Amino acid sequence: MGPNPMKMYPIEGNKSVQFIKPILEKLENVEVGEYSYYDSKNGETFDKQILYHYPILNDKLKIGKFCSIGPGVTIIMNGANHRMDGSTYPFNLFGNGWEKHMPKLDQLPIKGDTIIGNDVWIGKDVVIMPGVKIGDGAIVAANSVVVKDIAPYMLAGGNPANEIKQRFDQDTINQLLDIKWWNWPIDIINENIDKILDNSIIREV
Amino acid sequence: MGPNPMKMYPIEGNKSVQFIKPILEKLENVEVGEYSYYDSKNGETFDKQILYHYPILNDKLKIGKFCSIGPGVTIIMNGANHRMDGSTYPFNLFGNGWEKHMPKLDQLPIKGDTIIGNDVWIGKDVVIMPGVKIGDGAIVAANSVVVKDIAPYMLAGGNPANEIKQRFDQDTINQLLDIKWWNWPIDIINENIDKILDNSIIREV
Amino acid sequence: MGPNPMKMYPIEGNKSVQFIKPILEKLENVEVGEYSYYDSKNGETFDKQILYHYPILNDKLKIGKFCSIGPGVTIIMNGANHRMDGSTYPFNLFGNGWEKHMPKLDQLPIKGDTIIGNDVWIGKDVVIMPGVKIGDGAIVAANSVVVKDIAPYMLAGGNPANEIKQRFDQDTINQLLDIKWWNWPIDIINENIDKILDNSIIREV
Ligand SMILES: CC(=O)SCCNC(=O)CCNC(=O)[C@H](O)C(C)(C)COP(=O)(O)OP(=O)(O)OC[C@H]1O[C@@H](n2cnc3c(N)ncnc32)[C@H](O)[C@@H]1OP(=O)(O)O
Ligand SMILES: CC(=O)SCCNC(=O)CCNC(=O)[C@H](O)C(C)(C)COP(=O)(O)OP(=O)(O)OC[C@H]1O[C@@H](n2cnc3c(N)ncnc32)[C@H](O)[C@@H]1OP(=O)(O)O
Ligand SMILES: CC(=O)SCCNC(=O)CCNC(=O)[C@H](O)C(C)(C)COP(=O)(O)OP(=O)(O)OC[C@H]1O[C@@H](n2cnc3c(N)ncnc32)[C@H](O)[C@@H]1OP(=O)(O)O
Repeated sequence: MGPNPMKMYPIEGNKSVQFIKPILEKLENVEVGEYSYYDSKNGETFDKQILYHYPILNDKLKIGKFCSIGPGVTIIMNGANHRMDGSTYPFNLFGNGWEKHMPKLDQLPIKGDTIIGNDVWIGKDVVIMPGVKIGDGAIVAANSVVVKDIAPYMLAGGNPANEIKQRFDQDTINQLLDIKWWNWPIDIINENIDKILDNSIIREV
Repeated sequence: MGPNPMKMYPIEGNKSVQFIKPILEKLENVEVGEYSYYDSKNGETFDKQILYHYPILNDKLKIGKFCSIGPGVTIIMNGANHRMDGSTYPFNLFGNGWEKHMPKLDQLPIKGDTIIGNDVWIGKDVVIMPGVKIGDGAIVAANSVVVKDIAPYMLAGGNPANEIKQRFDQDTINQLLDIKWWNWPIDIINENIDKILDNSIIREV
Repeated sequence: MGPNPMKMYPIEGNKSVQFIKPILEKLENVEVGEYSYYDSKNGETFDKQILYHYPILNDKLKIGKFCSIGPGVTIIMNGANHRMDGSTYPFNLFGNGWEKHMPKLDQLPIKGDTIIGNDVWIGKDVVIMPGVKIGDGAIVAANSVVVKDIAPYMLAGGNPANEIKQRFDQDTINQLLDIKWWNWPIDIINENIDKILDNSIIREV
């Protein structure tokens, strides 16, 4: 029961809402969660929202299951960082003799992989910078610029985004993180969708 | 004197500057002032700058008059709020049996109506979140994101937007909030525009 | 050795990378450094990125040499401020008798000149407000909004953009702000690019 997570467009007669996993499974250094979707801004597929991702750099992008991603969201990978131990001007880029000054792989600054947990909600037009980690259950307010990691089930926003408030009490959150319902076989998930939606899934255990 | 506030396009040989009342009164749950205008960013009419406004949630939008609205300014109504008591994933939205979980009105969080006073100036590309009240005579810096209320004659800006400073001494402010020149027939505002542009209407009155 | 600074497009066959100077020289009240380039977002020339710049207001824009300006960057000049001693509403703009109230120049808030130092890197979609100074060797994080000055060799970011951390120890900077390699006769620079790229230039000079 439910949609088919392998369909590019699960909603029939709708080419705005798309399932990410299908779109990005041909990609290298990219992992996506089963039911995570993207609500297109101008009909663009989400692969076009991932900027500066070069396999050479080998930075990997991970997105968990059941993620609600708003339109315009932009994931900036490590491709666009400039060498900064000195002048940030890319001489090597203009040839005519400057090609020799090509940077060395271990000379480019790499901030790590971008990892997004499960059940995360990302508002529209959010910009996620490199090497950022967003824990499960997090909610990132629209038009935010995520520069540092976000703790699970935290409400974060602004530019630079900051943790505004905890979604639930420490306890509940610990429970939830431990429970990990997004990691259940669909049959079960399908049966408690309501409790998952009202957070009582905890109490039945 | 002055243009007829009922004219969509006040200035001739110009489909860029538009009086909003005319345009937006073709809408449910929207109240617009008389001389409030919108400076188009690419020709688009302002009604298109209002997102997720669904009559069913019954949230309304009100805009005083003599408001200067920069281009690209965006208003965000309650139509995009996800349920948050539990998981933020819109199961119901995918059908195929998940429809049953469609959230009940009393379950979606509605932050309230969004109210923007008179003589309010909003910079370009500003984003306004739901249920936010903005004060009479306030200036909102370009590129701000308004998540909380702003007091009258306050200068605010940032992401999130913060009150930066007051525009005039409390005294002067208390007065203008008293006089409310914007509520006067135009035949009158007409012969004081000068005492209004230089804040001297406070002494005539 | 190196590309010709008088070429709009220094990279044969490429219409995205463009040297700012040969493009903006035709404009009055604009000063640009020789090797400063702009990475076009959608193929547009940089001049489209400078807004509300009226010669009459006589404000000027200044960009040093060897600057790496990113795509989408937007520089806003002073033709965008409204009078603020009274109402922020532009009565004169609508004419039909209101032209009377055109504001005199000394009445318009003019914040001053915008000056971008040398060897400065500005990330994508950074918006620069009027009358700001950005020091040499500074670095501005993408999606920032510059509302105030920025000391040299400072890494800044946010909205409002804030200085985050000095790129190097004072020592280095002082010598750096002293050597002024961007001011050297090219051919000398051609022989020290490597030294400039890793900051070892200090040691020699
Ligand atoms: C695929 C899809 O996503 S579908 C639709 C597209 N979606 C969007 O754009 C979703 C965005 N929704 C939001 O951003 C919403 O602002 C609040 C994130 C979900 C979103 O929090 P709420 O539960 O309602 O909290 P609330 O309104 O009370 O805000 C709490 C505090 O945070 C502040 N706040 C709100 N937004 C921000 C922000 N971006 N940065 C910092 N603080 C913020 C408030 O000012 C308030 O201040 P206070 O605690 O000092 O009094
Ligand atoms: C339809 C139409 O509106 S027509 C044109 C389109 N218009 C626009 O984009 C309008 C935008 N104009 C602005 O945003 C302008 O920045 C200042 C809002 C109107 C706009 O204030 P000013 O009177 O000139 O104040 P000033 O320059 O001195 O700034 C005061 C302080 O606020 C800070 N500031 C400026 N912008 C911001 C901001 N967005 N957030 C926080 N602080 C800010 C300054 O850094 C300064 O700091 P300090 O007090 O610690 O020293
Ligand atoms: C022409 C061209 O430009 S080519 C490509 C187009 N380019 C772009 O978009 C370039 C943008 N690159 C960046 O913005 C990059 O974020 C960091 C500016 C260059 C860019 O700094 P780094 O050396 O790597 O520093 P680092 O990652 O450690 O960040 C340091 C601190 O600043 C914070 N930070 C990062 N971005 C921001 C920001 N915008 N505002 C405030 N703080 C920020 C971090 O959270 C961190 O916090 P902490 O000190 O408390 O722990």
